[PDB]
Amino acid sequence: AATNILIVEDDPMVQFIHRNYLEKIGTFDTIYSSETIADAKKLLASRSIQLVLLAIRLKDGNGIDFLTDLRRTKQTVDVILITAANEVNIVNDALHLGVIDYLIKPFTLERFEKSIQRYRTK
Amino acid sequence: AATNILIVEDDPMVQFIHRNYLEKIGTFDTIYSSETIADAKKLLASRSIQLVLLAIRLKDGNGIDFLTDLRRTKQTVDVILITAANEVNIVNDALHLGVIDYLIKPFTLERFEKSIQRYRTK
Repeated sequence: AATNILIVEDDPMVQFIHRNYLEKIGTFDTIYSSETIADAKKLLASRSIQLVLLAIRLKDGNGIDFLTDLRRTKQTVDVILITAANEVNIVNDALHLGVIDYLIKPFTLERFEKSIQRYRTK
Repeated sequence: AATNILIVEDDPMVQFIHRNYLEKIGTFDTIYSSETIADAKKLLASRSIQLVLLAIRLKDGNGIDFLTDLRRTKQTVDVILITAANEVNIVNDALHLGVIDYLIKPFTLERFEKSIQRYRTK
């Protein structure tokens, strides 16, 4: 390969885990670390990077918003998300849309009324 | 007791299931049906609706896009997403963000390289 990878992740242990794993395949030369979006933006403008490993919860901002920006400016960067956030998190915490509950299909009857009683509590 | 619901789902079977399940609790007077965003919007301007059971893959557009407009217009409405779409679908199909992969934390030793292999083939 011989390609550049930027890791953007808040927790330094998981940063080390991506670092370790990428060298355990080890096709790639330079591996950059960043704990903030502000660092990541400046690193992209500094050294040319091929792929990016991005989280959603960073210290300074939201990962999904940064990716939105990254596509608007039409960056020569291939992004792959490594994140704890599920569907419910993307809608509420990342898109700020304010959904009561995210029902996954297929669903059981008990899960449906669980999602209905969540409305009543609001 | 006594509240309004609009179902917006493109397939009429799952529409009947939502209807059947809402009555199998039954806190509600009227339950409205819709197969498009267009039919839903017109109902929202028309009759009083408290909560909305919204899908993502609708006939005339994307449910997440309809939700975004619904909040930018600031509608007095309680969305509850009932959908088969995962995180990857919200990022790429619903937000068009051209992501290579989505690893849900925590990830396996091996699933990391599969996610990298999806970069190697692009």
